Amino acid sequence: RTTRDDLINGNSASCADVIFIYARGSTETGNLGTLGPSIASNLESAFGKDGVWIQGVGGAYRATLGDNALPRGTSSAAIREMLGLFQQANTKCPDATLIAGGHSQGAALAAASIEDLDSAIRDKIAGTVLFGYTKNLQNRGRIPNYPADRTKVFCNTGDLVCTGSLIVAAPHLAYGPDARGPAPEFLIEKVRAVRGS
Repeated sequence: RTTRDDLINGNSASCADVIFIYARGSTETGNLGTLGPSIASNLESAFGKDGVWIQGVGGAYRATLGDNALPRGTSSAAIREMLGLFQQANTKCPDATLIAGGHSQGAALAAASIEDLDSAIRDKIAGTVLFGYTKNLQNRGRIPNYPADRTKVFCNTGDLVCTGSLIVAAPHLAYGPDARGPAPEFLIEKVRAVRGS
């Protein structure tokens, strides 16, 4: 299932304990793309289906390849869309622990959104995973205004976008194993560090 709108569709009277907001890569389908579904099923296994809400960044985020060249690595409209989702999560489910992630253009989108977010909401994101982070070199492997201990970057050797380029090479399409294992492992660990059991 490449489309998940658990936060938008979810009942505020029965909020999940964990809300995961994910931005897909360039030209990918639905709002989860290629890696999102793998991360989602593993999160569901850990917290249960009613324990976690999976929400992809859709709407105005069209994941247009050309937008990788814009100043922030994505469009202003897309940043507005993701910011809106974090805000919706914060108002709809005040007590939920948030987690985020993004691949390729979506990783730049996640970094830009998190950087602009009001600190009170940003501080609720227990962990963020970034694959093929297009702003990896420029941001020195960090997300501005966000702690390094809550951030995990997956940048393959040979994935040119991780070294300051916008060229798409084979390693950029090889994050499958990370999405199936270490990425969700990191997210679950970070949620448990603050929520306990």
